This record gives sequence, structure tokens and C-alpha cells, in this order.
Amino acid sequence: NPCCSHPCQNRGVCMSVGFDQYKCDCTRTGFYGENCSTPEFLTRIKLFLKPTPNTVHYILTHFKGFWNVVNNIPFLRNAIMSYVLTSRSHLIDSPPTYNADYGYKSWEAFSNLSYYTRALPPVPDDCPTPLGVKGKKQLPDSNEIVEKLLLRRKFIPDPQGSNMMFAFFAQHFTHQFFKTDHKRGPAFTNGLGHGVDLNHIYGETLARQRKLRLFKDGKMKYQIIDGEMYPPTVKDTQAEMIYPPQVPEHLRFAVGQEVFGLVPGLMMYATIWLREHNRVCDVLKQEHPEWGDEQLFQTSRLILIGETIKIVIEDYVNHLSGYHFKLKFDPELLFNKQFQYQNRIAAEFNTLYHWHPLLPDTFQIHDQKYNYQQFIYNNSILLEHGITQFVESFTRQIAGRVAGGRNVPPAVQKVSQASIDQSRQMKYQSFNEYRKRFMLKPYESFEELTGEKEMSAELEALYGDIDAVELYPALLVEKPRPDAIFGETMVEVGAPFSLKGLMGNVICSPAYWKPSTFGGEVGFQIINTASIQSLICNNVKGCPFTSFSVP
Amino acid sequence: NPCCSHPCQNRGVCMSVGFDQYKCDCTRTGFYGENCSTPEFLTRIKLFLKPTPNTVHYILTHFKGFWNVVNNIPFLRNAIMSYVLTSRSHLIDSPPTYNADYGYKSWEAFSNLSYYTRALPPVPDDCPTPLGVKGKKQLPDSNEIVEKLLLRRKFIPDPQGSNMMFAFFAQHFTHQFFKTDHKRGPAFTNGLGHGVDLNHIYGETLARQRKLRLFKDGKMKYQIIDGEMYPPTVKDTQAEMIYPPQVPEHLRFAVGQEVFGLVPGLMMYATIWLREHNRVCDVLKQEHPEWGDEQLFQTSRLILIGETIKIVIEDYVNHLSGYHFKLKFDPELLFNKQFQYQNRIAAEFNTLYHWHPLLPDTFQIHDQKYNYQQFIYNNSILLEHGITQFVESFTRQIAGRVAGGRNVPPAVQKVSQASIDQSRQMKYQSFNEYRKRFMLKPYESFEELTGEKEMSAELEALYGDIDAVELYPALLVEKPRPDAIFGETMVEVGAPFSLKGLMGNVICSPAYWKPSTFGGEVGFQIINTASIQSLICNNVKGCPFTSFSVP
Ligand code: COH
Ligand code: COH
Ligand SMILES: *[C@@H]1O[C@H](CO)[C@@H](O[C@@H]2O[C@H](CO)[C@@H](O[C@H]3O[C@H](CO)[C@@H](O)[C@H](O)[C@@H]3O)[C@H](O)[C@H]2NC(C)=O)[C@H](O)[C@H]1NC(C)=O
Ligand SMILES: *[C@@H]1O[C@H](CO)[C@@H](O[C@@H]2O[C@H](CO)[C@@H](O[C@H]3O[C@H](CO)[C@@H](O)[C@H](O)[C@@H]3O)[C@H](O)[C@H]2NC(C)=O)[C@H](O)[C@H]1NC(C)=O
Ligand SMILES: CS(=O)(=O)c1ccc(C2=C(c3ccccc3)C(=O)OC2)cc1
Ligand SMILES: CS(=O)(=O)c1ccc(C2=C(c3ccccc3)C(=O)OC2)cc1
Ligand SMILES: *[C@@H]1O[C@H](CO)[C@@H](O)[C@H](O)[C@H]1NC(C)=O
Ligand SMILES: *[C@@H]1O[C@H](CO)[C@@H](O)[C@H](O)[C@H]1NC(C)=O
Ligand SMILES: [N+]
Ligand SMILES: [N+]
Repeated sequence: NPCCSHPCQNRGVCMSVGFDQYKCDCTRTGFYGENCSTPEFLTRIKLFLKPTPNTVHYILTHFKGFWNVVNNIPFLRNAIMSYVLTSRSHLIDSPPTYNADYGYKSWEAFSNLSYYTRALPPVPDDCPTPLGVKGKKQLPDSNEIVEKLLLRRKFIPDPQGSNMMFAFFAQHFTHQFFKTDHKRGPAFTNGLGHGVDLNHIYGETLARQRKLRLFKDGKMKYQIIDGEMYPPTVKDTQAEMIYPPQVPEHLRFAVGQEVFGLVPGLMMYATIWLREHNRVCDVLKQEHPEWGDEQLFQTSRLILIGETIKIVIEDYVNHLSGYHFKLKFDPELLFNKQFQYQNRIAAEFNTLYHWHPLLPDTFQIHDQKYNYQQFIYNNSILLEHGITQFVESFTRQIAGRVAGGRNVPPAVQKVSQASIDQSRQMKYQSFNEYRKRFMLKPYESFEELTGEKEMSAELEALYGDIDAVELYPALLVEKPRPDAIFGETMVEVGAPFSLKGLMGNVICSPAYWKPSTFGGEVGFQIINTASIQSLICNNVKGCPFTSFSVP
Repeated sequence: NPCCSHPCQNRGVCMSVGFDQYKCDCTRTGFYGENCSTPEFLTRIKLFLKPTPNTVHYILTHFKGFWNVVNNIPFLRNAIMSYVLTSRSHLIDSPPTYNADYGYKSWEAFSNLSYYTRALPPVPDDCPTPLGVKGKKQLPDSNEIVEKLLLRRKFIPDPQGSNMMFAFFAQHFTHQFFKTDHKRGPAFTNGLGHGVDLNHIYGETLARQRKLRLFKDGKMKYQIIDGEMYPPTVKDTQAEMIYPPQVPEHLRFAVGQEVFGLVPGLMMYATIWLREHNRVCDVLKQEHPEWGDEQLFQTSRLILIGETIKIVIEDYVNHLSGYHFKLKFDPELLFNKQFQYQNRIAAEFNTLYHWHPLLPDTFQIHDQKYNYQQFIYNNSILLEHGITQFVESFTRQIAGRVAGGRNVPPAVQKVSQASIDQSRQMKYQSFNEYRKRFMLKPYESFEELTGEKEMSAELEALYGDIDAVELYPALLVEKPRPDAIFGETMVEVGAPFSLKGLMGNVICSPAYWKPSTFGGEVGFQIINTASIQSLICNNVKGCPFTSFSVP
């Protein structure tokens, strides 16, 4: 298969012609030639005028006094934010194309919603090396890579100050569209909404939704424990959950996502978001005393979806970015632009989002340290301390640095190995190939990748060629941007996936984005003034301070 | 419910505020005021410069010599065709909004692909009259409407000269996205692909597809009978079909759509499209002797999807329009525009497509006549005359006129009645309510609606108020345009659905629409040269002349 060497550059589509020849389709790539590497004239100019992503990142993270002005000049802030959205989202094909089973466009790959889609097609099955033509005939031992490049010896804190409120928000949030179906394999998902539908609160299916609902006032079922509201149980709802056998029945809280019984941190946000839904229900009932349970529930869900995107853009990502420019959630920025209001979750999006280095060695709640064995599946901890205590504690506890390597906790070691194994199982192309896919210069050496000599020597001993290095391992050991949590590649591959998935939501389309969709101005206002702090303020006893960084 | 009166105009969203108050959301309607009825300044200009549709239709169906010049100026033909697509598609909300159970925006309505969507929301439940406020407490008798207004008394031929080739094409073509799930109700569909995915050839599910495929050279199973290719049997494939018990085993042909055994006219196109598929497999095997079965199959399917859309626009719809202007299938026309590559079939789209007056009183094949008694479920006729004779006979047989009322054959009388009942059951708004939804002046008198005296008289007896007339009845009794097949409403409501459905397909998106997607330039050329004539010519013995109009 001549396409094994990935001959086609700049998004050129490779296709075999006979047994010994290929043909690059350069249509609308900006280039021409056998391999789509000769630039057209406007491409030459653009490339010449295009500053490096790291130059852009410098400018965005410096000159604070300059961005102060920009931030308070609506026309400017809007124009910039609008550009940020369109430029980044352009790197994601929409509607989607390839998946794990198709390196060529096909109706099965487009239409079958059970697959994660793919940004780059899989490596053909009959290739000399598992990645194409580079590297040894066999790939390095996954456990070896994990042990020599990923495993944590000494905890490395996030220089950006990310706390456990951020870490668990990331886990909780992404697991509504990262829902791998291992019954079928790593290439499949149970998140058929492929985005922010809040199925992790309300359930994936109507059947599960109906189990969780109270069908009174539009609300969700709940328990009252020590004066405060918590989710209902498996027993009361009949909504199944993943709990080991030791968990007593009355401690098996039922929420949208089956897996959120895993850690108390997830069950916290489950509790907080459950509280938020029922709160919005009270609000809406006042606005619409003539409304029944159904419209109250449905409108509340739409409001909470908006809240989610609002918070994720203006608190979650703003924190990650480290920008002085204030990011903005505003569907109006795109109403004059070409933009697809749909999304399909990429398998690589899932892979790069395995930020398990965030995890600490122990969890500190109030005056007590819990190890992993103590902390996993322990809902008594949640009741023992209550949500307020949790917020206050997690806000103070630092999270780990993702990029830079050697910062994955031993407890979640095998998970990190699984992340590698499943990449290979789904035939991922190389790190350098994904770099090129998102308009990044490929790394020419290991030393250039890590910015150091120790891990780069291990990499060289493992892989041989820099073009054989795999996506997930490279992402975690990539040289961090100055005092950053991520390296360049995590950002330039991540931001497009994130922003597309957020703005490519139905509620952001002009037909939906108007006050009547959310039951008037009052409801519409809940979205547009939402924040991580006010979410905690309105739903956590005492209204404690919180943010995604430690004070 | 105060919104029963449908107070909000010009796409304004009506919303209850309290028990006896309402509020219109005039967001981006171009209007303001309590009822969104006062035009904004730019709207004033647009409103006064827009020519009536009948003016536009006159201009498009006259000045023949001028259009033949326009047609041969790529710059002009493109510009025109582009505006046609964008303008007509701006009338369809995308992503979709309402369905039969939700007259307000909700996540259940958007996300649930089992519903038909709705261009207008369902009339609320507790309203004064079924339509809202207008009309009597009870709608007139269904059968009585059918008999006094819709039932044929003497066959009325289509002025534009449409034939059975056209009639069965419409039935065959539209039955891939009109698959009402009557096991659940008229509001639900089985075509979850919601558009032109050719499931009526390949089967809706992978399970069914696998039964129909040969898994050799990407081809579909088939028989050779009398030296010609026919679809395989239920026996040979295990693919269930709707056949009555009388039908012998060997005449139980199995194709994608379970119901196409219903008439020989449908099985005709099934056979032709089946031959086209395996023909393209042959063409692609010569271009790619290295390709395997799976890719040969998938790529052929993508090609046939291209062929269908090509023919529907440039042959099928071009015929229907009677436009001197030569419509063009060219996805590149929209790469500059705001356009959403996605679709959701509207129940109203389904309703208005019940062109059952197209049907003759008898079916003439060669030198024989068959009535509905002996024509239905009789594939023996198909094998008796062969496909070639079928095309020769259908090409020459005139179809009935759809507008003007009183042209439904007694055989499908019940069906016509089923249309009205299922409409009421789904809480459709009035005919005049839909005219306003598609920017038409509502008819003020029954006479203006029918342009005659006897039927309008009959209508005023049944309904009383012109605002009480239902969608389906009016569409078929409406005054046709000059020597036209339809009235203006059918067109100005039909076209937006048609074009959105066609151009919203994935393959029209810029990532798919390139030669590599279709196997190269040869494969790509098959799409861009397709016509109803060449489909017949390539897959039917003797290459008989054919067309959607009688000689
Ligand atoms: C982004 C934040 C984030 C955090 C904070 C987080 C924190 C935690 C944590 C303790 C707090 C524990 C015990 C786990 C344990 C796991 N993680 Co996460 N993980 C997170 C993102 C991921 C993602 C992404 C996946 C892939 C999920 C999937 O469905 O494939 C993952 C998968 C898992 C799996 C499934 C293993 C597999 O083979 O797929 C386990 C077990 N987990 N993780
Ligand atoms: C546009 C062309 C067209 C033609 C030529 C056509 C010609 C014929 C014909 C003889 C030639 C017969 C016996 C039928 C008989 C039927 N038609 Co059509 N119909 C057509 C468009 C429709 C559409 C559209 C529907 C709605 C189908 C759905 O799935 O909801 C329809 C539904 C039906 C149903 C559904 C049954 C029910 O809802 O109770 C029957 C029976 N049929 N029709
Ligand atoms: C999306 O693609 C999925 C994977 O290709 C597909 O799942 C596959 O479905 C087939 C047929 O339904 C299964 O085949 C099995 O089915 C019966 C079981 O009784 C047997 O007769 C077969 O021989 C075979 O055992 C596959 O097992 C299944 N594969 C996986 C990984 O789940 C989905 O159906 C596709 N989605 C849609 C909507 O079509
Ligand atoms: C899309 O909307 C459909 C209409 O609401 C919905 O179909 C409905 O699905 C539920 C299952 O959640 C069915 O429930 C029936 O069966 C259970 C079995 O225990 C009973 O408890 C229920 O009382 C009820 O009898 C509904 O009957 C069914 N309705 C129809 C008209 O088919 C789909 O499930 C929705 N799709 C998705 C993906 O959620
Ligand atoms: C580590 S950094 O260089 O400070 C940095 C961090 C985040 C971003 C940004 C992301 C992003 C979000 C999720 C994953 C990856 C990136 C985004 O959508 O906008 C900016 C940009 C830069
Ligand atoms: C009856 S007529 O006035 O000659 C006429 C016929 C067809 C059209 C046209 C339709 C159409 C197709 C199916 C249903 C309804 C409209 C279209 O998509 O473009 C033109 C426009 C006008
Ligand atoms: C769960 O937490 C409680 C404290 O609230 C503790 O007593 C118990 O030991 C924990 N469970 C395990 C298995 O350590
Ligand atoms: C079916 O057609 C054949 C001729 O092709 C005819 O002899 C037969 O009677 C028809 N069936 C019915 C039920 O009329
Ligand atoms: N650093
Ligand atoms: N006429």
C-alpha cells in the first residue's frame, strides 16, 4: 500500500492507483504537485505572515496593560474572540470523515454514530511498520514507556496553579462525551450526542432519564441528608450504577453517568449540578406558574447546557490558556461567519484528554489525607464532610503538571498503559503526523521534543526515529511552554477540538439562541451570567470562595 | 393557552407569561412590536423590493431565449443557482426545532432522531378549536372532504406532461426519507439518516445491508432471469419484505426498502438502481484492481448518492419547475455561503408529498391494461414485460394533475383520508398558518384559494372560515399556476425542503466533495454527468429513450 508512507502533505488525500502507485488529491489544500507540497501564491504570503503559535502564546500571556484596554473595548474583544473561534475550528472537519475502520471516506464512517470519528485516518493494515514506514517492525513495550517516561517519582505541581476543583471539573465535564464502549472496543462510544448534552446528569437514554426524574415541578429525584440535597439511590430510581459490592445500598447514589460513583470528587459535581437543575426549576416555576413538569424540566436542561458552555469557556479554558485576553462565550460572534452547528467526538480528542498527571498522591479533605484505596468509591466521605467542605478543600489543593513527563501517579499506571495500548489497537498515526495535521512543524529530534537530554535519550532508545514516537506518550513528555501546564501540541490540537465542540452546539445556533428558548429573559440571564463561582455560590451551603486555581 | 391564537407574526416565538398573558420573541425576525408585526427599516426596503413568487415563476417560465444565454454563461448560471439554493434554504431551521410533542424548543425534540421534525409547532392541547381558535369546535368529516373535493370523477392529466416514469421515481426516491413508523404513529420515522442515504437500496441497518451484499467486488446480490439482472430473493438473502401470502417464493424480490414489493413500478427502479450499483463496482474495479470488496462497495454507494442528487436536481426538479433556467447540481456554489450540511425530515414535507393524484386509472404496459386489483404486489408483470418494455410504457403514459382537486383515484381514496386524519392527529396548524410560515400572503376567500366556484363553495360548507382550512386538503384544491402541476403553496413550501434535503447531504460538504472521495476523476465524473436518461441507458437493455415528460 503506497499510502503507508503518508506521502500527501497539507491535508492532501492519499489514494492508491494500481498496486505500485498513489495519487494525492490537493483539492482546496492551498498547494499543488505530486504530494501537495508546492504552495500556491496566497499560501506563500500567508505562511510568511503567519507567526508561530508560540509567538502568539507569548503575546497573549504578556502585555497585561494592553489587554486591559482590549478587554474593555467591546468591538475589539468581540472581533478577536470571533477570530479565535473560526480560525481554530477550521482545523476540524465537519461533518466528520474517518473513523477507526475507514481510512477513506465512506457512508458507514459518516453515519454510524457509535464510532468515535478521527482527525487523521488509521494506518493501513498491510504496512511495513505499525505506524506506516517509520520505526521498528514492532513498537516499544507499552509498560516500559509508561515506566521510563510517565510514572511519577516526585509530584510536580501545575505551575499555572490548577486545583482539584479544576481537575475534577475536567473529569466530570469530559465524561459526558468521552464514554468509551469497551463492550465493543476503544473505537466506540456510548455518547451518541457527541457533545455537551449533559447526559452525565440527565442520562443518555430516555429510559434512564425517566428513572432519575421526579416528574413534579420539572425536577430530578433527590435525597435530603443533613439538611442538604443529594442525588437519589439506585434502589429508589432503578437507574443502574457502577459500584463494587462493599458499597451499601443506601450509599449507591444514582446520577446520569454510570461511572460517577468512582470518586467523591465526581459525585460532588454531580450533586452540585443536580442542585443547579432543581434550583433553575424553582426559578422557572415563578416565571411560568402555568407550565407543567415537562416544559419545566426541558427548559431547565437547556439552561444548564448553556451554563456549562459559559463556564467552560470563560472560567475553565480561560484558566488553562493563561491569557490576559478575556475569553467570551457569545454565539452571536459566529452569526456572520461560516460555521457548522454540529459535532462528532474525535478519538484523538479523547486520547489527548487523558490528563491523569493532574492527580495528586493523596486527597486532602479538611484535616484528613485519603489515599486512593480509601478514596475510591467512598461516598461516606462525601456525607462525612459535605459539599461545602469539599469545595473549600479542593480549591486549596494543587493539581499536577500534565506536560513535561514523569508525573503520572503509580495508582493510575495501568490506565496510562491502556491509553497507549488502545492507541495502537485503533491504529493511530505518529505524533509528528498529528503535528503536521494541526499546522505545526514536526520535531526533528528527541532532544527538541523534550527540551532536555534525559528522557529524550530514553525515547531514542525506545523508538529509534523521531517520526516513530506515538501521540499520547509524546504529548505528556513534550516540553512545556514557559511555566505552562501543557506543551505546544496539546494546545494546538486541543483548542480546535474544544472550541468546535462547545460552539458547535445546537443552542448556539441562531434558531435556538434567543430568550424564548429558555423561558424568557430571566432564564436567558442565568446562562449569560453563569460562572464556576456562582454555580458553587448558589448551590453550596455558605457560598464559599472557589476558582480553578489555588489561592 | 393564549398562544392558541398564534399571535406572534414573522417567525416570532410565542410564549406564555402567566395564565392569561403571552409574549412574542421578535429576535432577529426583522420585526418588533407586541406581535412582531412592525417592520424594521431594512425590512421595509426588502419587503417593498421583493417580487411575488408568481411574478418570479412567470419570469422563470418565460423569456426562453434569454435563459438559454444565461445557461451558457457559467458566471451567471452559477450566481443565479447559488442564490436559489441559499434563499430557499434560509426558510428551514437547521439544526431542527419542533416535533409533534414539543411546540417549544427542547433537547428531546432536537436530539431524538425517531421524530419527524416540524416547520410549524403543534397546536397546543387545550386550545378552543383543533387548529387554535378558528373553525368549528370539530373539524369537518375526513371522508366527506375526500369525496366532495379530492376524489377523481374524470382523470385530469398533468399539463406539464409528467409520466409514470416521473411518478414512480417520486415514489421510489422519496420513500428513503419518508418511512412513517406506523407501529408508533404518524409522528415517527424509521429513516434515521434523515435524507438521501439510499437506505432504500442498501438497507437502513448494517444487518439488512449484510444480507443484500455479495461481499465480492463490492457488489449487491442479484439474480439473472431471462439473461437480465434482477434483485435477489427473500429466500436467498433472509432480508424480510412485505409480501402477501399469495406471492410465490421466487417472485419475492428483496431490496433495501421493505415495501418496494408493493408495486412493479417501484421494483423497476430498485432493479435499475441495483444494476447501476454493480455497474459502478465494475467501473471502479478497473480503476482500482487493488481495492477490496469493502472499499469497492462503500465508494460505489457514495457515487450513487451523488448520481441521485444530480438527477433529482437537474432532471426531476428541473422538469417539475418547468423553468427555462437550467438548474445545476454543484456543491461548490455554496462553499462561499453560510449553509448547514445537515437535515431533518419535516412531517409537513412528508404530508405535502402525498401526490397520489399523479396516479392513473389503469396501468398500461406494452399493449396491456392492469387495474389496481392486478397491478399491486404483482412482480410477475415485471418479469413478463421485462424492464425495457416497462420504461418504454411508463415514458409514454401520462400522469394525473396534483393541484386543482378532484383527481385522487378511488383506489387510494382511503390513503387520502389517512393523510388528513394523521395530520389532525399530529396537531397541524392551518393552511393559512403555513403560508405565512413560508412568506406567502394568506388567502382571504375560498374563491381566491381555488380560483373557481364549485369547490370553494364546498369548502365554505365544510370549514366556514378560510383560516380553518387544513394543510393537505388546500394543497390539492389550490388553483394551479398557468398550465402548472402545482399551486404556488406546494412550490414555495416544497422547494425549501427539497433543496435543503439535497444540498444538506454530507457529500456536498467541502471535505467530501472531491475526486479522491469517489475513487478519482472517473468515479467523480459519473456523478457530474448523471441523468435519468443515462441511468436507463446504462442499465436497461436496448437503451430506450426516457424522460419525466411524455413525447
Ligand atoms: C481530564 C481529567 C481526568 C481526571 C481528573 C481523571 C481522574 C481519574 C481518577 C481519580 C481522580 C481515577 C481513579 C481515574 C481512573 C480512570 N480514568 Co480518568 N481521569 C480524567 C480523564 C480520563 C479520560 C479522558 C479517560 C478515557 C475515558 C474513556 O471512556 O475512554 C479516562 C479513563 C479512566 C479509566 C478507564 C480505563 C481505560 O482503560 O479506559 C479509569 C479506571 N479518564 N481517572
Ligand atoms: C410521491 C409519489 C407517490 C406515489 C406515486 C404513491 C403511489 C401509491 C400507490 C399506487 C401506485 C398506492 C397503493 C399507495 C398507497 C400508500 N401511499 Co403512496 N404514493 C406516493 C407518496 C406517498 C408518501 C409521501 C406517503 C407517506 C409515507 C410515510 O412513510 O409516511 C405515502 C403513503 C402511502 C401509504 C401509507 C399507509 C398509511 O399511512 O396508512 C399507502 C397504503 N405514499 N401510494
Ligand atoms: C456501527 O458499526 C458497528 C461495528 O461495525 C456495528 O456493530 C456490529 O453489528 C453487527 C450486526 O448487527 C454485529 O454482527 C453480529 O451480529 C449477529 C449477532 O447475532 C450475527 O449474526 C453476526 O454474525 C455477528 O455476530 C457485530 O458484532 C457488531 N460489532 C460491534 C463491534 O458491535 C453497528 O451495528 C453499526 N451501527 C449501526 C447503527 O448500524
Ligand atoms: C424518542 O422519543 C420516543 C417517543 O417518546 C421514545 O420512545 C419511547 O421510549 C420509551 C422507553 O424509554 C417507551 O416506554 C415504554 O416502555 C417502557 C418499558 O418499561 C414502559 O415503562 C413505558 O411506560 C412505555 O410503555 C415508549 O413507549 C416509547 N414511545 C413510543 C411512542 O415509541 C424514544 O425512546 C426516544 N428515543 C431516545 C433515543 O430516547
Ligand atoms: C498550557 S497553555 O499554553 O497555557 C494553554 C492552555 C490552553 C489553551 C486553550 C485551549 C485548550 C483547551 C483544552 C485543551 C487544550 C487547549 C483553548 O480551547 O483555548 C485556549 C491555550 C494555551
Ligand atoms: C408547479 S410549478 O409552478 O411549475 C413548480 C414546480 C416545481 C418547482 C421547484 C421545486 C419543488 C420540488 C418539489 C416540490 C415542490 C417544489 C424545487 O425544489 O425547485 C423548483 C417550482 C415551481
Ligand atoms: C471511607 O471513608 C470513611 C470516612 O468518612 C472511612 O471511615 C472509611 O475507612 C473509608 N473507606 C475505606 C475503604 O477506607
Ligand atoms: C399478475 O400478472 C399476471 C400476468 O403478468 C396475471 O396473469 C395475473 O392474473 C396477475 N395477478 C392478479 C392477482 O391479477
Ligand atoms: N518551567
Ligand atoms: N391550465
